[PDB]
Amino acid sequence: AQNPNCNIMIFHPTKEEFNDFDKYIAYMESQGAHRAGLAKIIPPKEWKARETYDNISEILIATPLQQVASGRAGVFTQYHKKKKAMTVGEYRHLANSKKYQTPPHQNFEDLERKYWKNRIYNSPIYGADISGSLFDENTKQWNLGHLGTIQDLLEKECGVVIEGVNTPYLYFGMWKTTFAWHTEDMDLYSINYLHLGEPKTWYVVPPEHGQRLERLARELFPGSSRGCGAFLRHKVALISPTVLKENGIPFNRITQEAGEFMVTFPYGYHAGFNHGFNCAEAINFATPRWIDYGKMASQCSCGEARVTFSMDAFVRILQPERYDLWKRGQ
Ligand SMILES: CS(=O)(=O)NCCNc1cc(C(=O)O)ccn1
Ligand SMILES: [Cl-]
Ligand code: NI
Ligand SMILES: [Zn+2]
Repeated sequence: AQNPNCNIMIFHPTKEEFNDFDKYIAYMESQGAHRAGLAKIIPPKEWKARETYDNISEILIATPLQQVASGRAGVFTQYHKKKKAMTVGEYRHLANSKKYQTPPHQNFEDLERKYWKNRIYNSPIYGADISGSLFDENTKQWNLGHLGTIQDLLEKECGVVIEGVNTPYLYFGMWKTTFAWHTEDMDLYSINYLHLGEPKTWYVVPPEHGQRLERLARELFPGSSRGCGAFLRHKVALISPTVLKENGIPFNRITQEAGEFMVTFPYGYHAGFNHGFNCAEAINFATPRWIDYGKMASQCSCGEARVTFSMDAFVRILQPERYDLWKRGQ
């Protein structure tokens, strides 16, 4: 068995290996990459996403989200308070202001310690989930706006056409902005490209151990767990690496830098934070191996988790017994 300890693997494809996206995902899995839940891909030196980032300041962040924490330093939830619209140029200036800028630090480990010590005492503002793309249309390799669609994958594997579209999203971050513990909708894959700026640190639980994280979360967030049997799908709960280690939860960590891709695999729980002003682009995708995960994925039906129009058909076709109850939740 490849990668039996479930370590995060790092890949360096050549320019020729970077041509066929599906083929390279399958290659990574043949080496055991999916057992970690997350892999890093460093593009060949000949590749570029676009020519420059000098002309992005007029993009609008229509609803910046202030991430307000409750709890204790290592076990907390966050809620999102909507703020007035601002451009990317205005957001970058805000991220770099004395109130929000990254503190002095010696290395990524020092900054990680500062994050877990001090995150709850501040409320950073995240420009998350903006529909759009920063890839140049002439970039033909690993262009997140030109991947095969999940709807076409389901049709190819199972035989019928479904409605729906999926397109990429942009995330403009600042110091301490946080993504909570979650798997993707319907336990899909995701791919994330860090276009510009300061790093993004990731934590991940191997898919084979995801239930261990779920059990700990129910113990640590007892009211939330009573309200919804899949409450991690609300994307609001944080648990620190120290607390995970105290409870014996298997996990790994890695820092992503500008110019690097991260792929999350089906049922790979992940969480993390931004080091400073940055911009990432992300999209969900599927492969033939995803189908059995989609068939078994848990659902939030309590009302909290977001309406995503494309998920309707995935539940309808893969989980017909659950569809009626799930639909009432939407
Ligand atoms: C911000 S959230 O906690 O309300 N929703 C999190 C949505 N999922 C994500 C977000 C990131 C990211 O921010 O880079 C990376 C991977 N998965
Ligand atoms: Cl700090
Ligand atoms: Ni995610
Ligand atoms: Zn729920």
